Amino acid sequence: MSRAYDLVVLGAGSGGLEAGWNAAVTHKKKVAVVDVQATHGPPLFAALGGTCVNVGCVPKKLMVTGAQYMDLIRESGGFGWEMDRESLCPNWKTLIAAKNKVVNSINESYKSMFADTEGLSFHMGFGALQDAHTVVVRKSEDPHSDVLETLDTEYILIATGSWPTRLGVPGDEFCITSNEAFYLEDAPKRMLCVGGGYIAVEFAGIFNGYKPCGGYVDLCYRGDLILRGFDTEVRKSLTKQLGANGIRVRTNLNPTKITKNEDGSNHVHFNDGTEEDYDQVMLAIGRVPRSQALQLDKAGVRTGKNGAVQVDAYSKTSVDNIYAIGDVTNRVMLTPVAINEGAAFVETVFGGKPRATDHTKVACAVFSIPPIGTCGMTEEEAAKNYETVAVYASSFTPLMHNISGSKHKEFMIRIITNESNGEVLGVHMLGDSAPEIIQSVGICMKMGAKISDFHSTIGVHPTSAEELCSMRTPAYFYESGKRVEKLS
Amino acid sequence: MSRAYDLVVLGAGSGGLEAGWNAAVTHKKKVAVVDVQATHGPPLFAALGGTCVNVGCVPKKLMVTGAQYMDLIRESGGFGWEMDRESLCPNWKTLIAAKNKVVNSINESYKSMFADTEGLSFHMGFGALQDAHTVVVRKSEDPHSDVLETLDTEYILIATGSWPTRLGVPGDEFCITSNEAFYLEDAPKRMLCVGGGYIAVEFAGIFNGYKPCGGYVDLCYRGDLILRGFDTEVRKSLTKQLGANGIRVRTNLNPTKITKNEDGSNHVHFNDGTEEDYDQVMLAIGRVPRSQALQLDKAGVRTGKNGAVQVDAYSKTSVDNIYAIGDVTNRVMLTPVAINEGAAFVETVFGGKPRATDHTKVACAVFSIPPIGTCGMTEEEAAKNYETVAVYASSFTPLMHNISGSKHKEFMIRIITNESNGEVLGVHMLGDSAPEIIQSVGICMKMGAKISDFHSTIGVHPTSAEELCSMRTPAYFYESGKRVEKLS
Ligand SMILES: Cc1cc2nc3c(=O)[nH]c(=O)nc-3n(C[C@H](O)[C@H](O)[C@H](O)COP(=O)(O)OP(=O)(O)OC[C@H]3O[C@@H](n4cnc5c(N)ncnc54)[C@H](O)[C@@H]3O)c2cc1C
Ligand SMILES: Cc1cc2nc3c(=O)[nH]c(=O)nc-3n(C[C@H](O)[C@H](O)[C@H](O)COP(=O)(O)OP(=O)(O)OC[C@H]3O[C@@H](n4cnc5c(N)ncnc54)[C@H](O)[C@@H]3O)c2cc1C
Ligand SMILES: NC(=O)C1=CN([C@@H]2O[C@H](COP(=O)(O)OP(=O)(O)OC[C@H]3O[C@@H](n4cnc5c(N)ncnc54)[C@H](OP(=O)(O)O)[C@@H]3O)[C@@H](O)[C@H]2O)C=CC1
Ligand SMILES: NC(=O)C1=CN([C@@H]2O[C@H](COP(=O)(O)OP(=O)(O)OC[C@H]3O[C@@H](n4cnc5c(N)ncnc54)[C@H](OP(=O)(O)O)[C@@H]3O)[C@@H](O)[C@H]2O)C=CC1
Ligand SMILES: CC(=O)OC[C@H]1O[C@@H](S)[C@H](OC(C)=O)[C@@H](OC(C)=O)[C@@H]1OC(C)=O
Ligand SMILES: CC(=O)OC[C@H]1O[C@@H](S)[C@H](OC(C)=O)[C@@H](OC(C)=O)[C@@H]1OC(C)=O
Ligand SMILES: [Au+]
Ligand SMILES: [Au+]
Ligand SMILES: [Cl-]
Ligand SMILES: [Cl-]
Repeated sequence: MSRAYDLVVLGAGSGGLEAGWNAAVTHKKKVAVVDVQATHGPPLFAALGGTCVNVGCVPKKLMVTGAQYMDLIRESGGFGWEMDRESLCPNWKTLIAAKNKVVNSINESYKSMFADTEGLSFHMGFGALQDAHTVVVRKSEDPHSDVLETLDTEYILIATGSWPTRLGVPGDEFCITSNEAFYLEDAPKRMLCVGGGYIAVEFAGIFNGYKPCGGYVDLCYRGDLILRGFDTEVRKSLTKQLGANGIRVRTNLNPTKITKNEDGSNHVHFNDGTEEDYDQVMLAIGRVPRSQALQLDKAGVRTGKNGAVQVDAYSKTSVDNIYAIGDVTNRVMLTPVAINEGAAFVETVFGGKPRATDHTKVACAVFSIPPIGTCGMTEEEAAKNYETVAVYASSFTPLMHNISGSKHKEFMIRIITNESNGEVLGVHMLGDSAPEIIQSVGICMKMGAKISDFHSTIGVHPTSAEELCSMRTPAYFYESGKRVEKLS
Repeated sequence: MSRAYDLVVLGAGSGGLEAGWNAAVTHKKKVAVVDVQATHGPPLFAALGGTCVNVGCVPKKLMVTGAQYMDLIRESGGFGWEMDRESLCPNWKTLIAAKNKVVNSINESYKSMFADTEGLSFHMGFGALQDAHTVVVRKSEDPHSDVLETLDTEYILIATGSWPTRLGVPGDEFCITSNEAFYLEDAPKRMLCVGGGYIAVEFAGIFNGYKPCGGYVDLCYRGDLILRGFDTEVRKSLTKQLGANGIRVRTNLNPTKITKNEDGSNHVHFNDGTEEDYDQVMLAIGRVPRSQALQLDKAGVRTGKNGAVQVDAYSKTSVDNIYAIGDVTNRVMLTPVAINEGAAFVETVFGGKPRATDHTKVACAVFSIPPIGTCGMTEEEAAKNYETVAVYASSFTPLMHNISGSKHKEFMIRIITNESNGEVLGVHMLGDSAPEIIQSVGICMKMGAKISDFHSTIGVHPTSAEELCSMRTPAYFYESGKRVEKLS
């Protein structure tokens, strides 16, 4: 035994890298980190850093911040900020230009992390399994390419994450995804986002901000309400608010056929049976784990829900030394989760003392033109398996939007409790500054929190978050199944 | 006894009104709410609403929001928002114009409250005490003027709040205050705010945003560091950042003589001995309780430190039926505190079950050009009477300012724990979205929270608040009163 490296991690993921680093620094165990490429890039999108660092949270938040200005610039007019708002649109190129330079820069600190750190080592290629202790490195995903390295390790961590799901439709390959969206030469005039998940709604916002003068953004979705799995009142108020911001939402609609045109712009055949014309078309269908190529089969690693890696709560797979974290497992697909998954794994096997990642009560956010922030349970799901549930609601129009002209920017809070307990089971927020608020909310919730905590804390009185403490009288109840304002 | 009015409240304060409204609605007791005037007013500044509804938190924040846009307009350019950069300045008039129409509107919904609510009654004039059950109403503060109404009550509540503290100096009456600041006909070019308190810093920001082209805002302060009583590191970083935003701060400097000029502009004599010219000069020296005029002497209400009303923990005074809340008591000068104070008082006497306002660990905020949010103890005060105390720090440049060209806008978090306990005793924050964050933080600290509770909560990962859960290693220790790193 006594193998070449202690850990081979497939993928320099938000969690991959977190795992690798900690093992090599806090434990000195030699780590080899495999990944596809040096810096973020259009040929093969996800690089050293993660589907989050390179083509996710970083460039996303940047672009959403850029798109936010559009509203903000119009808004300041009411604040006596007079300027020529005559048909003023943004320059897409200068944004990506300055985006690339910031991401590129991040990949530069990463390279220079490996140079500085010992135990750690970056290996560029496409990693695959040979068996229990051998990781092969090839120059193509194609398993008949050149063998580049062959790494002999104690433990294997799989953090290859997730990938855009296409839809089985003629013309599919004319559609761009979250990946390609980022590196578009030019801003789309006629824009069609396709889907109802995070990426759909968030990107809907961006292109809407960065539409060239006169452009539009339609949003289509298979079902009747966007963002399945959110406070069904938050979902509605956002769909309305996207409207008021210029994004034409479209429920119970799906394309079936796509064909390219004379000037290159894309033509679309819909469910209702219409034909429309769009420069671009993006698909936010979802994300399948990236495990097709890994040959888990040849090492006996459990592959189920379209390739999701079977793991236990300590991230251990069907073999006792190979592990997987983040999107490839397909439980909770977020950056700070895989980060936690990676640190848990580090402490579990190298840290001596085990620890399991707590998936219950994780606060997350949606970065749409008005941002959403939830933590915990929906009404639907709390009344599902809880006996008596109270629902508190409160929706107010921030004092600044009377002047700004955006009287449609209703900020919204929803709290879901256990009537038997007082226990806060879910909190849902829509409006500006929500993703910040919710983060501390989830500190209270994973701590175990009761509404009799929430309201009995003195406020910070010119803010939005202070309205959490103003909720005593419930809006209505859910009695073992059905809404009611019950008695006896 | 069967006295006419159950409760007379002197002053429709944020707390006064709250207490008034509560008694009348939840307990149906007849309440009469005396106050000076109808809507927010440039002759007698406060009104039906409170010193923060009328000449505080509302008009303040609107203006701060307005001033904020200056940065945001410059910043957007780096996001491809090309415009007429050409030294365009704000229009002060259209701001106050929209400000009044928004405040003025709030008082219109207040008059309509009184018309609609039963037991409640607004009485206009300057209130005073005759004895323990008799409130007199005069048309002037002058106790020699006309007797307007004489009100017979079971209970009296003093909620007259606070007033600008002037400085005993020649030229004093040439200065404007927080009150007069709001109604200035025109935007000041040559601006001097005086002092280093909440008001000073926040208003420094506003005029700095709302300076005409070429204008400058100087800040002077008696001592050597602004904002006595905040995390001594936060204070520094803010004093720096104000510099970067264009406000020339000045320490150990104090005016001595002010004289009015030929063109109207005001001339100033300083401590260092210089002479400088300013269009305006604001004094943020503080706020003494407004109890001089009340005639407590007659009714036997205890009057001590600058007239502040002596009260017990249940807000009760020297007499068994006269109460005082808010800024007049001088315990904790905030809107949501007096609200809580009033709310508790209502329960204390009319609500049957007494209850005391919890002054320990109240989160508050400062609405400066970068906003501050703190809750709990300073660095110095924990090491004062706590055995062994840890300090965690973290200062990061939010990912967006790499593009916005505001590389000076450092976000800051400081957590202060009880090393023995692990208990979070104080959290301090500087940066955009701070005040929103801090609010829920304070829900954690009246709940009792540990740094273990903090970091072990999963994050919301593109945000600023999530860096609360990124703090495991202390920066340095305070062992029984000294900056230290270990025990031996
Ligand atoms: C557009 C977008 C925006 C997002 N925004 C947010 C957000 O704001 N907040 C948030 O919390 N989450 C966000 N996420 C989710 C987040 O990106 C993921 O949940 C998280 O990054 C998963 O990380 P991971 O540890 O599984 O590995 P990943 O971060 O997904 O990285 C996987 C790595 O493995 C590499 N790899 C793939 N195949 C191989 C192989 N053949 N051999 C070697 N290496 C390989 C890839 O190149 C990549 O570098 C976003 C996702 C997307 C797509
Ligand atoms: C510029 C400024 C900005 C502020 N911003 C904030 C903020 O952002 N957030 C925050 O939490 N706090 C803020 N405050 C503090 C806040 O104003 C107070 O803490 C709070 O409003 C005090 O309320 P109160 O209950 O004591 O009564 P007040 O709100 O002070 O109301 C007192 C009322 O009594 C009336 N009155 C006075 N004398 C008499 C008498 N002769 N007879 C009858 N009536 C009388 C007055 O007209 C007034 O309407 C700010 C204060 C100022 C000055
Ligand atoms: N925290 C953050 O800010 C972000 C996190 N992420 C993470 O990455 C993941 C990326 O997945 P994402 O692409 O956003 O989508 P999701 O996984 O959120 O869901 C897919 C959406 O598209 C709809 N859909 C699915 N299949 C089809 C189809 N064949 N035809 C039409 N519509 C279909 C689904 O409808 P239905 O309800 O019927 O299934 C659903 O509403 C997210 O789930 C999240 O975990 C991504 C972006 C931002
Ligand atoms: N929550 C919010 O957003 C706001 C809350 N408020 C509340 O209302 C109160 C208003 O008081 P504020 O005016 O802001 O200031 P403060 O009452 O907080 O303190 C006064 C400041 O001015 C300095 N000072 C005092 N006297 C003199 C003098 N004679 N000459 C020169 N300098 C002097 C003091 O220095 P030193 O430190 O040496 O004593 C101190 O820095 C605050 O205490 C706060 O509770 C006010 C505004 C906003
Ligand atoms: C009449 C009306 O619609 O309310 C508008 C605002 O009035 C002021 S008193 C407060 O402003 C702020 C920013 O705190 C807040 O009031 C409360 C309810 O405390 C309301 O805003 C908010 C946070 O709801
Ligand atoms: C070394 C550096 O300063 O930047 C690294 C950034 O990497 C990305 S992964 C994160 O971005 C964001 C905005 O969440 C955040 O990472 C962490 C530390 O969680 C850092 O951003 C920042 C400063 O917050
Ligand atoms: Au991220
Ligand atoms: Au207020
Ligand atoms: Cl990341
Ligand atoms: Cl208020």
